[PDB]
Parts: sequence; C-alpha cells; structure tokens
Amino acid sequence: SMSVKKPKRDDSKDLALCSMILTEMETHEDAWPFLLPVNLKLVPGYKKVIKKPMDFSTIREKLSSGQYPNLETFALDVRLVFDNCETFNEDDSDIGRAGHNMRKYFEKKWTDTFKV
Ligand SMILES: Cc1ncccc1N[C@@H](C)c1ccc2c(c1)OCCO2
Repeated sequence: SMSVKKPKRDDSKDLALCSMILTEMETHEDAWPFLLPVNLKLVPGYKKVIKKPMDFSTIREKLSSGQYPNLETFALDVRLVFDNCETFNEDDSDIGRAGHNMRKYFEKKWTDTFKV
C-alpha cells in the first residue's frame, strides 16, 4: 500500500528477454499458423467468432512500440494466440496440434526465463 512497497524484480531486461522469447517463437517450425493475422476476409467465421484476434507479428509490433506495460500483458497476448487457436481448431488437426506444441514451448521458456 501507500509507502509500503514490496521489493520486487529488476525489470530492466524484461523487454529484451520478451523479444528473444518471441524471436524463438517466430523461428519455431510450427510457428506458421501464427506468424501473421488471420485473414478476416478469407476465413469464414473468424471475425464473428474470435473477438480478439492476435498473432506473432502483431505481438512483435506492440512490443517494439511500447504497447506492453509489463511482462504479464505480453504473456497475455501470447496465450491469447493459442486460446484463439483452440477455439477455432480441432485438437486433431495440423493447426490444432501446432497450437498445443507452441503453447507448451512458450510456457517452458516463460518459466525458465523469469520464474526464478
Ligand atoms: C491460427 C489459425 N486458426 C484458424 C484459421 C487460420 C489460422 N491461421 C492462418 C494464418 C492460416 C493457417 C493455415 C492456412 C491458412 C490460414 O489458409 C489456408 C491454408 O492453411
């Protein structure tokens, strides 16, 4: 509270580290369904069904332009990506498997980088 501050993380590296994790996401071979915005004019259903579309390139743009206040907001966009994927895609499909694979790959790096 007021004048009762928790000692907390050095956040000076966070921006760099997020960018590197993202770079590793972007370079993963199963990254392809997520690199670019889903085309709302070519995929029927997506716009109506998916209320907050998200993708790596949009995450990269927000990161590089200071639109993430902190770590948790960055991770929220990343998870949003794979939550949208689960919503629209059968688990038993190429894109569906990509999402599960990419999510697991992210959470691993998220924990190894920040969570001690
Ligand atoms: C993540 C996701 N969920 C639902 C629909 C699409 C997508 N990804 C787009 C880029 C996409 C991924 C794969 C494609 C494609 C578009 O257009 C046709 C060929 O295969």
